[PDB]
Amino acid sequence: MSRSVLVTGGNRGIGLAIARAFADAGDKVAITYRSGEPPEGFLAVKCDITDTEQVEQAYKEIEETHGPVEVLIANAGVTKDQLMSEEDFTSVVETNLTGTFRVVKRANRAMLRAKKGRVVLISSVVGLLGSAGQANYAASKAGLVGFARSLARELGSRNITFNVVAPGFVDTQRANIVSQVPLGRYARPEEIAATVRFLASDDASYITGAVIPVDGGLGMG
Amino acid sequence: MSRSVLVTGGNRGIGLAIARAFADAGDKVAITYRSGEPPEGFLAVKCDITDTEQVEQAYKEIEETHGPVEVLIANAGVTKDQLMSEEDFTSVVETNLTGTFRVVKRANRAMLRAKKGRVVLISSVVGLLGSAGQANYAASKAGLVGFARSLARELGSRNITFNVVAPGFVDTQRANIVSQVPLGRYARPEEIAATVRFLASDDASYITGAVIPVDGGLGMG
Amino acid sequence: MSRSVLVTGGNRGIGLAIARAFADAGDKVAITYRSGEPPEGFLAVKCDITDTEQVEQAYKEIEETHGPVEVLIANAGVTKDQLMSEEDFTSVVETNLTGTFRVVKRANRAMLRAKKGRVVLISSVVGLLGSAGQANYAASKAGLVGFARSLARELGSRNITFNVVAPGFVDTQRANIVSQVPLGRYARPEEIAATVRFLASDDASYITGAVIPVDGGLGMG
Amino acid sequence: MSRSVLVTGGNRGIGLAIARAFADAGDKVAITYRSGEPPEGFLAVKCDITDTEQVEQAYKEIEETHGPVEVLIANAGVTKDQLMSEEDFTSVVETNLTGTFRVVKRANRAMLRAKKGRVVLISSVVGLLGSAGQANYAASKAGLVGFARSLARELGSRNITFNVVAPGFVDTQRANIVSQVPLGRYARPEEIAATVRFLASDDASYITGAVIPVDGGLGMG
Repeated sequence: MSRSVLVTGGNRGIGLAIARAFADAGDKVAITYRSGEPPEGFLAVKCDITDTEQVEQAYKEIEETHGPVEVLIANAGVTKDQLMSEEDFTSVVETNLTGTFRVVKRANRAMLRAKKGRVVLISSVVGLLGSAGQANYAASKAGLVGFARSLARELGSRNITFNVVAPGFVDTQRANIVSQVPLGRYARPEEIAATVRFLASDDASYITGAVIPVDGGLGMG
Repeated sequence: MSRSVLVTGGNRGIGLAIARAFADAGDKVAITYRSGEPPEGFLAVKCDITDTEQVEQAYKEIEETHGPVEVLIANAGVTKDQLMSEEDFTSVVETNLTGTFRVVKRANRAMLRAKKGRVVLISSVVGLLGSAGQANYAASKAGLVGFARSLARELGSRNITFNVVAPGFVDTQRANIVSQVPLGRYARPEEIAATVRFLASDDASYITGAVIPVDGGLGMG
Repeated sequence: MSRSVLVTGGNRGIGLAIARAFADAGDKVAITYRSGEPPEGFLAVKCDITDTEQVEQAYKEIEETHGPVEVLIANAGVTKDQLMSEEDFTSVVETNLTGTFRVVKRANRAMLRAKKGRVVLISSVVGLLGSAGQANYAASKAGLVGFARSLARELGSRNITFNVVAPGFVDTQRANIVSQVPLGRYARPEEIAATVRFLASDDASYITGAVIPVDGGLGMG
Repeated sequence: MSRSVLVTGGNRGIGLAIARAFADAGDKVAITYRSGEPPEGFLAVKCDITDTEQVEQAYKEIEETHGPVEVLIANAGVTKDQLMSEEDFTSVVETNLTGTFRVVKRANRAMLRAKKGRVVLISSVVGLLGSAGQANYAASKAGLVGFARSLARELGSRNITFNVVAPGFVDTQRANIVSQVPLGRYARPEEIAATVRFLASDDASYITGAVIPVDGGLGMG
């Protein structure tokens, strides 16, 4: 019943809402974080996920406590500490992709052996951004989608799915921001978590290489 | 608790599977169908949804019994009976869009008054097609996606969502057809239904203008 | 030096502008047209390109005079005379695709034998449209793009390219229509023609399956 | 007649083919490079384009010799020196975006004053890549496209266009590589340069925010 779930970047914001939703549903939830005191209720591993050896030890620790990760949620969104000019910020965007590659590659090893797995990558929450900021956003998301689709092709018929959830504006002047959202409101973080939970369930077993926008119509056209 | 649900094209295949999933979930489910026999257990109206008068009469009958439609599932996929050269088949593509336009426009009246609604459009199951075949498939699916996105923008902030579920290959020589599907198998119709049920749920309230492929990674790249 | 060029729908507007650009460049240019008067200076065949026999006869006549068609420009855009409710207009969308399928399939015979060809499909000029209107537009354009890509894959390495030019707003109240165009003006028809001429040139030999928007940034995002 | 053109990364490969094509056409061509002896025929400025102050001086030097840049070609493709594991390589991908932002922002200042300009961004040549490599590729391209589209919207009706050229495989085992290319061959670098020249010409004045794939059908679907 209860699964071993890992949410990287699950200490705050949408990452935390996702982590809580899995724990509230009865899964065994671990998270990674860089700094601060982590939220209550989780196996929390302080580490830099850009570092192969730190990721190895994180997974060691998680596998020894919860068993091998069956569901990986890689929250690749821009964190607090990170969010500098937009131009220099692309270096932060690159560090988020690199960490994602490493945690996913490490999780795939055990999922391959189990002949079952769920990998869900979460792009950054949308904010108001200049041209270079919008480029960095587009690059970050396409990187996730490109990675997910490649892994789906590479892994083939091993019952491991790879999907991306793309949040829009999320509630964490308000009228001026929502004026570009057809639904005319901010998302609640729980709305993002519900989609993540759906993709991680047996009901989504035939969905792979997909990007699911949870954005109120914002980016549809 | 139970909602008034309408599935157009709901007497067989994916449409029937969708109707059953909402019935199992405790909703009041009506279907329309063009030909054949109705499934047992459902309020069923035989009609040609390309005819505005027949559409109004089907809705009148259904809603007298179940109340105004709160969830509309327009199964626009090519039907058994339709399944001609491709050049002539463009007329069937035309009529499939026409029918979808008529049933959705009718449903939007009550949904707008209720300030809530769910409209999910289902594209055709994928087949092996030549060039004009693939063109007609691309035209049919894009018509649905364009319709859903335009409606999302037009209805704006009235809590009515419009989404498209795009099935891949669905089980309704086999190993040769599914050699192009990364997950290496056909979808069960119930898998399509599970996604439709999720989109119709309150958990998917912020998803609109979206196309969700349930295709095992077939059309991703 | 001079090639045999055919522009279907080439008696007015963008189609005429395209025919003139190839004529100015020194090509032997034929056109087909459904109704109206033919432009002076061109081999012109009055015919209904949805009728296989009429298409064969138009090509027979044209090629006797100019030699086998080496460049086909299929102007599939909604015509003056076509320009109905949107529900009925889906039949015009159907016939516009049908005509395009017939003229291209006919051209491919000689191009395959020659091991060289250029096929450029032109989508409809953009207008202000409601929901089903936008759907029909999206369906028409996607049909062309799907056709071109399928043909590129099917013909493979025979040096025949298939591309789509997608005009935005074209000059054939004004300030209100072009307030959504980032460049802030209408296209001149000659601007559409210049892109078509480039795609037909030997300089565009490696471009195939592409959709090139000439739209002032209108449909980009 | 003769324009001031700058090709960043124009010292080798496709960048050099583009630079030569503009110089052969009679334009005044400057290039930036990091190391090595630059090719003959160009005003060549050794600099790190990730550095705002080095970019400022580069442009100073170019503007004093050739006059303000009227055409900027930003070759954001992965260079020699750069092309490490795919995972660590995303840092290189981020440095390429940052340099692009800076050179474009600097060129926009003079183009805005001239009320005319051409900005063309060139994505990486395609190679055979693992999952993390394909993600890095997708991120790099989407970053360029996202930047171009944002600038097109931001600049509005100032007659400055922003476009992306996406090369496929370019000629700089061969049968196994080309087996995924519909046209069944590598591009010649001159084919990429010809498209760049077209976008930079007055004939492409209504094309902006567009991505033009020069890939033989490779990435069309």
